[PDB]
Amino acid sequence: GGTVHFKGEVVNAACAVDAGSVDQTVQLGQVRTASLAQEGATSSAVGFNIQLNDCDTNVASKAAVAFLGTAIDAGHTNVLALQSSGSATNVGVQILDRTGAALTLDGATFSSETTLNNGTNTIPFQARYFATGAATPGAANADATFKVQYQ
Repeated sequence: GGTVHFKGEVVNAACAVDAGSVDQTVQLGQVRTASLAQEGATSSAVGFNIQLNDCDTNVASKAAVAFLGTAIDAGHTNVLALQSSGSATNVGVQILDRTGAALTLDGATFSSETTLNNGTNTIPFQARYFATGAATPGAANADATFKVQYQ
């Protein structure tokens, strides 16, 4: 059972990041080697949310999220590498925003801007496997951190 673990920062800003959202794990399901048999193959995406509380739209009207993690290789900068352990090979984890596109993982590429209401707001995401070749079985755990940008 593969996972991706997210950790954010608790910081004073226009909103307060929810204490559940700031440290969470997403379950990606078993790695099906046959359905990830060639570069570009993807698994079925799994949803997760980053919830923001007590937002004040006089301070910021929009929010976006940037993720940081090890890119699986230079040719796939929007695919997270897996933790070492034997771990699965030729497969990593992607993070998608509401546009459906996978995000670059360098801490400076922000997701689709989301217009805030006062109070609580949810920014929805998805995670999935992305094959860089013929995947091989093994543990599939990834990690990323995130930061919220307000405008």
